[PDB]
Amino acid sequence: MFSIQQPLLVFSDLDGTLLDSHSYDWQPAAPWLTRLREANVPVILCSSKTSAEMLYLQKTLGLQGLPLIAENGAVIQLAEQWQEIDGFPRIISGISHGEISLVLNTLREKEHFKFTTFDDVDDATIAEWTGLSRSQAALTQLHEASVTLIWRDSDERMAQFTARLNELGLQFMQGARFWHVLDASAGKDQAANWIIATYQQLSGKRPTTLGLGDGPNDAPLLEVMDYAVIVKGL
Amino acid sequence: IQQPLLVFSDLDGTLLDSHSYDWQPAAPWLTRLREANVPVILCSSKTSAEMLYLQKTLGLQGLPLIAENGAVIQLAEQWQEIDGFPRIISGISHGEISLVLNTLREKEHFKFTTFDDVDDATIAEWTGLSRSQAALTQLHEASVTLIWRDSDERMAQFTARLNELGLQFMQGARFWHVLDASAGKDQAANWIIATYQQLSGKRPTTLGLGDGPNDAPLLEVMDYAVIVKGLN
Repeated sequence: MFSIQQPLLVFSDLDGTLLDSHSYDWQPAAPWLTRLREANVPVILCSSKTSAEMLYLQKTLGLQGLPLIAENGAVIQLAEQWQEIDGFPRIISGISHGEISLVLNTLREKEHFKFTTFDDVDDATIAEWTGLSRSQAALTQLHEASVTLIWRDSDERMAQFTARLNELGLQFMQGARFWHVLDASAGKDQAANWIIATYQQLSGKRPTTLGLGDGPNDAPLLEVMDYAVIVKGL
Repeated sequence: IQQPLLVFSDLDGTLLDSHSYDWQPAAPWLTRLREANVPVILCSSKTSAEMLYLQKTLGLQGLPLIAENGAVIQLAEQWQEIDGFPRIISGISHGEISLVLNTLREKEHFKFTTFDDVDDATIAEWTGLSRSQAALTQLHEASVTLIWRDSDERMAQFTARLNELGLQFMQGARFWHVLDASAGKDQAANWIIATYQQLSGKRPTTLGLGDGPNDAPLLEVMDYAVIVKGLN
């Protein structure tokens, strides 16, 4: 008899632990993550990276067709098998990359905040900044619902900048190396919540969830998990 | 330096006064846009001499422009620090193209007449321009304008020969143009956009204005693109 298994979901926010940095289309984790997928232990990649970058990374890890959380929760990729879910294939914040760029330029032109976004440079410069190839650097440039930037001003100028972003319905998010601007009402936890709720309605059964982070700022995502671990490579 | 807001205009025949002189209706408008720092970058199949003339009558002298289907790029006045200033031309010049074209005509007997093969009065007659403007239409830096006088089958073997030699055969409204195969209005536009971006430290926002479906390549690299048609 056909049966929908209780969902056992892994939320993975492991920048620079799980991936091989210099390595290519050939990820050491792929054989492993492939067998987990086949046993129905879905690994849901969650990241500040763009949808396009995430989707390519998902494919090289053997996880294509699974949900994922991109752009800090501003973009949610739906499972391949979720055709009937409102929002399929992808849920993007109503505040696009384009409108955020408009906002950031207005603030820069008028108030003279000092910063450089990923949009202000070519992909050879992003390749240099990130250590990616030109090609991966290109996908790192295709934001849908956020902007990545380097902040080049003082802490007090940053404070007046967050405040100004906040009153416009935007948040200013600190990642490992860069800052991110996106819809204030979006977030890795919010995205995760929605994904969990979807598995729960489809299956009829409460998902059990596991979050993997590699730092203290993974807290929001990890807070909503049943089980949460910080992992440290050797 | 402020965020660049750039207009790429490929609108010869909508912008320009059909009959008129050094006196262009668009000049006072475009002069004000230039003062507001909204540069209008003219883009054309027309020659560099022609386009520099038109640019000056339009109030736009000192701004970049795209001539000869991208085989010539005039740099901004203020770009003295940019490798290639004042003008970047394809390494395949008009002289070299003329050599290739004459070799094909003499050895393979393709039937065609270039703008180099006739006098100014005959160009004025073909183009409706005055003799003096026709003279500028005749100066090419990195391309050849021609009228094809052979059959379509002969034309197909001509494009192929040109392609093998690093050259493209590009149809315009009236005439054909021969130029470096690696050049384009789009390629030249990208380079200008990238230069504004390097000098400003900010992503330029770009608008393309064209007046037909033949303007696809240029309009394609723009953030915003419109077709404009004169009313009637």
